[PDB]
Amino acid sequence: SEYELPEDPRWELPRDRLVLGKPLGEGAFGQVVLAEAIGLPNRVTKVAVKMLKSDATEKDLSDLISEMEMMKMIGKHKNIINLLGACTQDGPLYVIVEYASKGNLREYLQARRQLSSKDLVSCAYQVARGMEYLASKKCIHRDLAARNVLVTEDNVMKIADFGLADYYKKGRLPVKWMAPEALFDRIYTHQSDVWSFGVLLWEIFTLGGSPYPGVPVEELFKLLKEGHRMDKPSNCTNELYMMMRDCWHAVPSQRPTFKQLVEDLDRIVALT
Amino acid sequence: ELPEDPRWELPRDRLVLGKPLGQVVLAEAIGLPNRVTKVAVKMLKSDATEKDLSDLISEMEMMKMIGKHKNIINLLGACTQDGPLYVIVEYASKGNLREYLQARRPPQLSSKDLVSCAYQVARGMEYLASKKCIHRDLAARNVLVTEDNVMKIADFGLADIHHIDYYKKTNGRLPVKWMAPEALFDRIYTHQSDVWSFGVLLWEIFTLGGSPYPGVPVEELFKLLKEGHRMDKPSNCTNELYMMMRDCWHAVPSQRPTFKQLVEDLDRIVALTS
Ligand SMILES: CCN(CC)CCCCNc1ncc2cc(-c3cc(OC)cc(OC)c3)c(NC(=O)NC(C)(C)C)nc2n1
Ligand SMILES: CCN(CC)CCCCNc1ncc2cc(-c3cc(OC)cc(OC)c3)c(NC(=O)NC(C)(C)C)nc2n1
Repeated sequence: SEYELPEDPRWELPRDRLVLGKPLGEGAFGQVVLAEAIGLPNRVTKVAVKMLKSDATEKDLSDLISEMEMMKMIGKHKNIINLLGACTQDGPLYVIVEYASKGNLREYLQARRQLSSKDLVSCAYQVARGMEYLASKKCIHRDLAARNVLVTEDNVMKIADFGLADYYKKGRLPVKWMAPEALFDRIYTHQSDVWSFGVLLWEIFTLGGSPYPGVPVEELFKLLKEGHRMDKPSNCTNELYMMMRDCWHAVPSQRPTFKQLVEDLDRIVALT
Repeated sequence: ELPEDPRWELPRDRLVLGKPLGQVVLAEAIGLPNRVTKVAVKMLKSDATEKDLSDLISEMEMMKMIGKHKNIINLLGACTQDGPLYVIVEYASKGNLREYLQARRPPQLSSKDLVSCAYQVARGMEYLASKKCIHRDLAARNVLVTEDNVMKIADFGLADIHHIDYYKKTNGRLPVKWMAPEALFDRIYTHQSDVWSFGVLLWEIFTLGGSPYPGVPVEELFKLLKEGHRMDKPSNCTNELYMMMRDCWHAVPSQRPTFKQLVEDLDRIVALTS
């Protein structure tokens, strides 16, 4: 709201206990910066702080608040970027979350082209867990992709942007991750996230590969309508490839659920 | 108007014309005395211009000079006198290599079959290279397969690089996707740019008739090419053959291997292939 944000003692962290740092990046909404929180009672923890940019509007604030509240409703899980604290009173809002020192999975996977066969499946399993969790919390990500997966210093995959309140905007095209029903019928479901997870799996087995390179939107919709499915990556069992194709099944009910995926991948990680 | 040639002429009555292939028609040639041989016959259309008759003759004369080789569609004869020009060439019952490959995809060909298929193409190309012939459109579509599974390169002596339409499709594909960057941008065609094309063809063998750059339009293809993009390794294909593919797509023309080299490597791999 305009003059003062709602109070919640549970999450509030005294601004003096937070020391803002080197910005991690930015976007339309606002801005994220590295920082150092104290006693989340006198030990410094590194965190990422999201906040509004100086050109923000009441709605931009309203979106950052909604994003914080949603993270609050959802709850904690090892495989998602968790809420750690918040400075809401007397000053700009600060959404304090977990810090992922190795950036998103795409960048992670490319700098290491050195992961093992178990590691690649281990990474896919952790992303499936987090999604199962978000799904058990009624959460529909709608933009699952390696970019929205962040990796910690200890290599823990963490789903990001799951609580975020132009088919041509890039520099890859996010529509390339979209389930046909969500892209044609605007039908966003937990199953559509399962489609996007397939495209993510492929990103894992191509070590940061770019899906449909050189293929513009109009062309993508055509391949989709023609039932075309990306080729099986080199270094990826026919089994893991069935899983990708499984997730890319036209009929959303026929695609596997995140719970099943977590199960299959559990097993596969063991048989790797 | 057409000069008779004792070397290749076959009496028109010896050519039992048959079913259309796609103009090329299947046909039976008696003699070539009491034996018939299945052959393919190229002839002009009804609305064929005098230019089309020039190219057709040219394609024949080019075939006459190039000589015979196991891995190319050889010339068998011609019906030039009194009537339509019939250019009788070898018959490939199993169609082109793309179809051959696709129609054998699992719901089969071995690894040695596929590697052996690349070897034969390379030999076809090598002979043609040894004879000063640059193909310009080497692709699986331009390789035909005989009943014995013999790979035969087609349309090598074909009749303008300055009149080619880039936005034209084939099965709905863009031939520019087989073109080397310098042949596409600088209009420079050499044996080397044919080597780039053989690399794309190699990629089609290992993807069982796979389409290069799905959904990628001409304008976007130039961009990938300018950025130095290279297709990914086909699944079920060695790092050694992917490497060969990669060497064929070497940015620098003078650095790509020659067909003579390709033939030596493929021959070594076939022998080692399971
Ligand atoms: C760039 C150099 N390398 C090497 C690869 C290191 C980078 C380290 C990146 N460390 C990091 N660690 C945690 C982050 C968390 C968020 C984030 C913030 C949220 O606020 C409420 C919610 C959320 O999930 C629901 C995630 C984030 N958000 C973000 O938008 N970041 C950009 C840069 C894209 C603007 N970035 C983060 N970065
Ligand atoms: C159901 C699958 N079924 C369809 C009937 C099998 C198809 C088998 C096709 N069997 C065949 N066997 C030999 C051919 C030779 C040529 C050919 C002709 C030339 O003339 C001087 C030169 C040349 O290269 C030097 C090759 C050719 N040419 C051609 O352009 N053919 C199409 C169909 C594309 C018009 N086609 C051929 N086809």
